Amino acid sequence: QTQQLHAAMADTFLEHMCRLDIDSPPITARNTGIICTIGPASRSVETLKEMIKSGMNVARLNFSHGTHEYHAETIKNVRTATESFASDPILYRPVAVALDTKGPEIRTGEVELKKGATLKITLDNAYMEKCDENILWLDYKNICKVVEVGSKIYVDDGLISLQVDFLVTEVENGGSLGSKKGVNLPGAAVDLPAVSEKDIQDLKFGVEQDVDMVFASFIRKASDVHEVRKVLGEKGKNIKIISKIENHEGVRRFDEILEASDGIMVARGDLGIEIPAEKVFLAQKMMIGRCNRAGKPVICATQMLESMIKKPRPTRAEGSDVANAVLDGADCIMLSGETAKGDYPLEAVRMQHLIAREAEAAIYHLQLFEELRRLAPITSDPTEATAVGAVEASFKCCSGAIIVLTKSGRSAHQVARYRPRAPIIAVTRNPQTARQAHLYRGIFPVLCKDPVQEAWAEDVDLRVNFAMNVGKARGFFKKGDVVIVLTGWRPGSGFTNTMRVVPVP
Amino acid sequence: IQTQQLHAAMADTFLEHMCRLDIDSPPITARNTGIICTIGPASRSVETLKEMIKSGMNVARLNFSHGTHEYHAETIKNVRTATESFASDPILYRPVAVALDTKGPEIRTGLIKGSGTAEVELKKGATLKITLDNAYMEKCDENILWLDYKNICKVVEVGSKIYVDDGLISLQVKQKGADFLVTEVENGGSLGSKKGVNLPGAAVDLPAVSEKDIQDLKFGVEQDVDMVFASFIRKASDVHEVRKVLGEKGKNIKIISKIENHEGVRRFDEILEASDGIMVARGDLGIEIPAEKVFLAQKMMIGRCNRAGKPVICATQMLESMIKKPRPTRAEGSDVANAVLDGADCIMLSGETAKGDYPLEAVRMQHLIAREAEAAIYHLQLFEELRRLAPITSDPTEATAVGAVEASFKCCSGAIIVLTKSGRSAHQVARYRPRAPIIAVTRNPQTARQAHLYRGIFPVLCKDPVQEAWAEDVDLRVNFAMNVGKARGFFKKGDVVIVLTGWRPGSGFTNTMRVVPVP
Amino acid sequence: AFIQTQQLHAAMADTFLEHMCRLDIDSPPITARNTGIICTIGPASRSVETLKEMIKSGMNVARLNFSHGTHEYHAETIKNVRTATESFASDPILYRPVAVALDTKGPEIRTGLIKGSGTAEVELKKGATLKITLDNAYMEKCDENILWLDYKNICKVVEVGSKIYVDDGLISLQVKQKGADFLVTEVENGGSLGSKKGVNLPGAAVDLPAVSEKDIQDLKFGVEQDVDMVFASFIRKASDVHEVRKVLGEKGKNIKIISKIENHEGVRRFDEILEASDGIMVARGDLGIEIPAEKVFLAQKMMIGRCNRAGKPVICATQMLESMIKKPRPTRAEGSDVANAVLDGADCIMLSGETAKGDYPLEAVRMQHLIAREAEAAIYHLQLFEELRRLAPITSDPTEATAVGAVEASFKCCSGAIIVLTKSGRSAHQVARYRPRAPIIAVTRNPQTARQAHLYRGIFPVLCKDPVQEAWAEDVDLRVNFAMNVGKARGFFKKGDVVIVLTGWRPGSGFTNTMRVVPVP
Amino acid sequence: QTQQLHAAMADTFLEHMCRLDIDSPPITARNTGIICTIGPASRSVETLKEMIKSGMNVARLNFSHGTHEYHAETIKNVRTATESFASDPILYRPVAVALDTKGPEIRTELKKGATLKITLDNAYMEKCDENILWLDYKNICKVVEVGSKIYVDDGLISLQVKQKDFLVTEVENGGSLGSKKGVNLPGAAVDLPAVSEKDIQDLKFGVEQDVDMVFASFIRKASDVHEVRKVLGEKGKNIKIISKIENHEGVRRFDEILEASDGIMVARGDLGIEIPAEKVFLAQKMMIGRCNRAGKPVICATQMLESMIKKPRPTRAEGSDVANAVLDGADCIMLSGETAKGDYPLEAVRMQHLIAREAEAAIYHLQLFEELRRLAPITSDPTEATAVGAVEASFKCCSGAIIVLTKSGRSAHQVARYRPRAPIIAVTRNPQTARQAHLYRGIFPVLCKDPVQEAWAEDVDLRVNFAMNVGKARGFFKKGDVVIVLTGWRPFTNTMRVVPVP
Ligand SMILES: [Mg+2]
Repeated sequence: QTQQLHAAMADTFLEHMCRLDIDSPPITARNTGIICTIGPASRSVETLKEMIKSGMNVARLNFSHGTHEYHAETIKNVRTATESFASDPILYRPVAVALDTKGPEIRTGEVELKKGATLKITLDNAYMEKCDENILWLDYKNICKVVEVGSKIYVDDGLISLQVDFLVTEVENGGSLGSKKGVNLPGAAVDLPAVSEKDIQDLKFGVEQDVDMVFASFIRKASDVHEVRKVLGEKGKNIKIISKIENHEGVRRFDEILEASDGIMVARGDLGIEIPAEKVFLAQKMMIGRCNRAGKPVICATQMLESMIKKPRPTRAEGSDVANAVLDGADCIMLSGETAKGDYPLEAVRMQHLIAREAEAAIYHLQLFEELRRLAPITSDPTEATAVGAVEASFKCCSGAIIVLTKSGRSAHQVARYRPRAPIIAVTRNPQTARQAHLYRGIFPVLCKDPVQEAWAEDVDLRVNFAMNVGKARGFFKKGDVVIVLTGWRPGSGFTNTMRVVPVP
Repeated sequence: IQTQQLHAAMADTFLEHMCRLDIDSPPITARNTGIICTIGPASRSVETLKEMIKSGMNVARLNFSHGTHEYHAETIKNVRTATESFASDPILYRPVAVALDTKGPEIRTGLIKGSGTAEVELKKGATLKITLDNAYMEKCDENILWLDYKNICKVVEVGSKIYVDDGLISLQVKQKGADFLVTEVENGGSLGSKKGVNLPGAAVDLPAVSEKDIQDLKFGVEQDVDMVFASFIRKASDVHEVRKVLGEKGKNIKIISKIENHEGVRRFDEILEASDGIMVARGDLGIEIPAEKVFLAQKMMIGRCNRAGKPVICATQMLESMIKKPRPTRAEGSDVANAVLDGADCIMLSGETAKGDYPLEAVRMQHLIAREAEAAIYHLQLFEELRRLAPITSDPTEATAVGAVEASFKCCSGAIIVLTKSGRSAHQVARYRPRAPIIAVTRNPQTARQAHLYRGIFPVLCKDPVQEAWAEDVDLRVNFAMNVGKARGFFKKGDVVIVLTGWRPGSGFTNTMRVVPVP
Repeated sequence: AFIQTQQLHAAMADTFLEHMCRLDIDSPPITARNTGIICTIGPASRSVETLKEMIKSGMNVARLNFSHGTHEYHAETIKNVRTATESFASDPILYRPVAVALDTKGPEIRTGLIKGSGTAEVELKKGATLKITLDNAYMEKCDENILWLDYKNICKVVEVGSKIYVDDGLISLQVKQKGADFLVTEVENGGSLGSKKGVNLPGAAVDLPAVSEKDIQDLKFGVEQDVDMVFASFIRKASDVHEVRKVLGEKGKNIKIISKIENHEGVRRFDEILEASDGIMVARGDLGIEIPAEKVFLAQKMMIGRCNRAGKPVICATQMLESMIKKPRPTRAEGSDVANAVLDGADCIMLSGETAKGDYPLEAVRMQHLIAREAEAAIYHLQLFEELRRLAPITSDPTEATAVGAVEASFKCCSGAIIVLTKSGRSAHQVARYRPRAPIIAVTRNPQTARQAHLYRGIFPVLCKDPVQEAWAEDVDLRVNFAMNVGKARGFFKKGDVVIVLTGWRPGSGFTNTMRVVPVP
Repeated sequence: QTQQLHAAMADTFLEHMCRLDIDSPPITARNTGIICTIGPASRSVETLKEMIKSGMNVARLNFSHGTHEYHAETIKNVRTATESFASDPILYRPVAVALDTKGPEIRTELKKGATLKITLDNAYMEKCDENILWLDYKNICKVVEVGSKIYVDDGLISLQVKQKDFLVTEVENGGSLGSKKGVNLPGAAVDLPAVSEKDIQDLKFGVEQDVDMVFASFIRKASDVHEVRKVLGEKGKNIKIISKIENHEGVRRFDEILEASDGIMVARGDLGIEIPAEKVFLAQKMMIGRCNRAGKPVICATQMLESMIKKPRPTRAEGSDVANAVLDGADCIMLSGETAKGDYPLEAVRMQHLIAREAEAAIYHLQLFEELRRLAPITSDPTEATAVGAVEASFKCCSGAIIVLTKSGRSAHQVARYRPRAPIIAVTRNPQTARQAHLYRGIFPVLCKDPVQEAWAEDVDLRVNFAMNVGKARGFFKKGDVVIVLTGWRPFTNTMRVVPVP
């Protein structure tokens, strides 16, 4: 009757769908990470404390606008709000900090432009500030090499459409053309740098500010990721790089970007400008599918609950979109304007928590785990065999949680790629590991502050008891319930090889 | 192959099918999911209705929550004018259905300060006076508000939530009276005129078919509507009531039950058994039950209708932002695609086409997304699952239908041509969800109109007289469908198509399947 | 109570493990028996009297073994098979076409006569010495000390330590001294040594030709005697199949070549052999001496699977009911082997000594008919059809789409039959490839088509004797009505039942595109 | 390349068959138990030693013939040959002893069409003539109706009841009718006692002689199993009861029998006489499937290599039968007259070892494990969750073994139920647990003879390193290979460790 368990048992996907019950309450735990873009409507400490209580797991800093002093104050407020709950480690919720780069752009130098008018695209810098309905200037000097006869040029976020030292185009879709407008070249392999000079400064600032992850704009190839990783350097070697896929090139060359990256962001907003909007769902389902196949985190972003910027309730499409991103297999869901500038940021966070939790119970785990189990490679890695063994055992006994002791998070990540129904309580002493764990579906990172015991067995048993107390206090399970515990054979990362099926004391 | 997501189609698992979805894999011309457009001030001119049909409109929905019989009668006349302007060519004529959506048991507010456009911005925490006095029915303000539910105080109690204007305004009950309610504005906002009111935790004792619904159903029978979308169906006896109201003269009108509340979801199975189809009416359903649970109700209803072989329509706020913007949000593109993937036979446009600034853009967008989503369907597991529902039937027409769908997959058929009197033979094929479009040739124009309720059916209306030799009449109808597929870009000469015919005239005799090349 | 019959409860199971759990001894099978029975004809079954009873008991193909006997001997056998077959031609409703198959001798190694006699036997004891000679003065003078064989290149292919197997590999010898014209051996396993016994050299690389001059004359004799098929012995490569195909020539181009996989090389080069051949025989007798006996079931499942995947006939052969040579009832292992061969996917099952020289040849044919009928209902068609469907999911051939639609329609209505009008047999073979549960009643006017239909599982061929009717719709209806009367009288279905009918849109072969779901009149 | 691993990775059963390769060698481990009926041809200590070397796991004693003194001397010789190898626990193979009871029996020229009269009056008890037939089953007319079939002497003669303290039959299939022959009543609910008078003494003797299991003959209902269980009593509470299904009623009431029993024997001999021989495979596949579903031992028996009683090589049907029983899911395969009275007993055992080892590699483990898990209930048992988690991990790392420390055998049986490809090395200090482990597919029982170390961690590591030494010595694995180890964690098997073999 609870957690969609009747639909969980179904032999077919059709019968699974038929049994979905609105009167089958979900469990307490919400596995999907919620990333909130911080802005005017949420950057105070008082609002941030409420965002954390509502469900925020990651604070996203949009570096498209704002100064370094502005972003440092936002980060400072995020940490003050986060540490206001640090007195109780049993209830403490780690909150990660993410840096979203601006990236390279193509800008124009108000007229009207009509369907059928002739428009010449010039590169000569004399008409840099003399743009009109006959001549238009752009700052991307390599455009004629990347463009061809028939190619389309989009101006002002796809509001204007054109068709090809200079270019001769015909206006397909018109509108009011203003100044310093963004340009997009659908299907073109653009040679803009992986990181602009501003991106270099912003990435170095993120290292100084101790950020957990970087959402790298306009990633088109593996070498773009490699450039970001070099700018982060030794000091930022542990910062996760999430590559944003925003154009045809990034979609077509997805597999090399995924291998080079720590994770992926389906940047639907920019992707929907470059590619036909009716195709974005294909790119979303393809990338979520491949990231789940590779065990790499995937973020679904843009306009998930857009109407909540002005309204306290989302539309029916918006509720459906959050649910379907979770059903697809997205590790995280994102709020942009909804939390940055909207009138109901707290309501937006709470809505994402409610939909995500409902959706996680409606996942067809029976076929999901069979397929992941089948497509899993046969290897000699003991941690990989332990992790699959733990997820298999967690389904057999319907455990309250899978408790994992982890230093770097890898052990908890290896369990998360198998998509257990049971929450993964990852106990760590590393605060960055705790913050970064939010990028992986199903991980509840708990930061142990107790000092290291001299008897290693006692230190392990201490951390297992901490996970039991966290699970009991947070309503995940109670005394007598069955849980799975993962530990290793010696201290240090890389030794997780032990699985126990144990009752809660 | 690099088209229609045929590489994804070949996957052995659902995970690999998702991994293979390709943005560079173009779909076939045909679009299977029906598009229902609510007709209104923005789209009721003949000029706009012609462009609506060219953009994709299959069904014209007339919402009886607003407007008089004269207004709706003119809209229906304009729909028929737009539709018949293409009748000079039977090879390119697209049948258009007319749907009457009932008002149902609605609770509504009055007019703000005498005008239907004036708005009073309510604030959070402010006290409000709900009145049942006909004097304040047109002088509604930020302090006093009139509604038309008279039995409100007996069904509602202190502490209950009262929702106003698509649930966007919340009012908690503090005090009650004979002709009044004292509430606290939990969620404030601009309160306009003639807005809907909801009471989710209430035993609303309103009638199944109200005096206005009786009048509207009668007007629908005189106007020859194809289908009724019955608002707020709570149980099977509500469906039977609408069926008895329509009587003999409305016996052929299809009844689509709208599921908009908890009781409807709970008693779904009996409602489905009595109805001709279902509408997941997400608008009210999202206020009546927690909004985070609407997707569960949606998928449960689409799954159960697909299992029972009955049409299901996904409705409300699919492309809502397109009322003001020419492009939808990413959530809106996703919702439409996901409804098609779930298995919805039809998708609906409400304010987007009835009152918005971009009605044709919304229709075209719904067409573009549906066709992309249809190719993305994992037909391999879907057909495998539908075949196992009733693995052994004694019906020879059912055996013929599944054999034709099996053959259509085998030869990646351009179409399944079906000769049908009542629509049944085409409906029987549509229940198996073939990738190939179904060209249903009929001489019954009501059948051609109603066919749009079933996913994949392209009704074509043969106008030629009945030939004396029945074999020549069959070959005349089959040749007309070949002409339709060619002119509409579904297939070309040489292509392989499936043909379903009977052994004698009349319904229920479809037993012949032929794999024939296009002449 | 329909589900209580033909294992339909087990058929409806969502898992193979649940399908096994639902297998019911009280669920009676249909009258139809899809797997073809091939009987080797010999002294116990050579008479017209016993051959009529073979046909009544279930024999579909008469196999003539060319390892023994002259052309004169095999001409009389073919005559008696055609006599017993045509003794039922008077009533076409009950006539059952019987095919004739010629099994070549091939590169075989045989011993000579024991003491000048064909029936004489001697006792070989364990550890004793046995000299193998190539000297023709001992050809009809073999005994416990000296054994002669016809393979003149034996000393060059074997060495000290080599194992030589005699008489179905029951007698084993180990080479202790290799001589200039002889081999001194030690009897590893002894027993009764008879005359003209087969010899196997598993280690050795025997250089005998694939198509010897005897095989060229035997194949040419088969063309003259209008045989339906050839069982080509010891096929090791595609070029061997092409040699048999060349000897048969244009005059015997419609005769089917079934390649017998009997050694390691045949198994290794299996894929090229299968593409070049019309069918495969899993010749377990020689294969289980050439390769370790415990690996034979691996080759059997591999070959049946690949033939089902390729849409080509596959026969399972040798020792299926071996104890029935001396006993009226089989062992439990024999009952299990016949059932598991049908469960694996073999189109045909075979009988060697059980019908060629045994004391109960009719009881052996009847037992194969009873077990195959039970194993056929027990097939898990749900997963089988799904896997077969996924092999070539997109085709341009309209008849391939028609065939698959007819099989899908036959499962939906659990039809009593799939009636197929066919000239060449292609349309019936296309249906049989999808493995329906329903028996395929193939109506044809071609007698060779009718006999060759037995190579494919489920095809019940009926020979139409009526002349071609003037109106083509009237000719189709006459042949459909003939199948209706065949099924009715044979117990496959009754009036009111639903059957699937496959016909063409125009006269001639290659136009089967019409499927009708009709009730039995 | 080895172990049919190309075929193992196939997406479909059809692709899996296509990939079976005769050149793909199996691992040295052979998972299926081999039960050998010991008789005049195999009861000498020296022959028994060779039978153990050839692969015998269980010595079966057919109590249908032979005195208690004869059978106890066979048991003495089996233990003598078994214990000759005890001086090396790394190579020592435990050997179980089974007692097969005789069971309740019905005892007595004909022509097809003749009128034969069955009489119940003891007047014709000594007059065994071909005109009237006497049976010693007094309730014969109450269990057979008009139209029923009566089989005489292993189903050589069949009769049909036409009239009904007497029966007027018509001989359906005739033959030569002798005296003191066996009688079988197809499809009848015979009310013969669950255990006859000799069976009780035989079962008592079994307990006296410390037998590991009993194959209870002619089990028709659950109460029959309960009757055997009562006779064995408190002294025989650990002896496993394997019910032999030999007739229609046993096949029909199989679910109630399996639940009451410790395991099942598919006694194809008698079953083939009671039901049509062409249906015996349906009953075998049903019983193996239900036993696999229930996690209870199933033994396939009778005529598996029958020709090997006189010949050194088996027929193709026999080689096929053994492989197909292993592929179906039989935990054990049996040899009757092939090892008890045949001329090639060692060759019969060696052939079963070779066929089974090839057939275990040919198992389509991918779909098997998926279906066992789908059909498995969501229990809160921690040992079941650990067992299933160990089997999943063993497939993921293709481990050389699942090492299980067990006292009673339960935790090794729980792993066996999920049919891992890897051998299950069960380390025990209980000699009866070591012997009985042979009933469960994939368990190689190793009897640790070392004293219990005072430090618990050192005791667990002695038992684990013993399994490591056993594995290397037997060829199951080498240094560096990954193994799965199941232990208790604290001084209730609930811990799984993935470790390289040292
Ligand atoms: Mg509504």
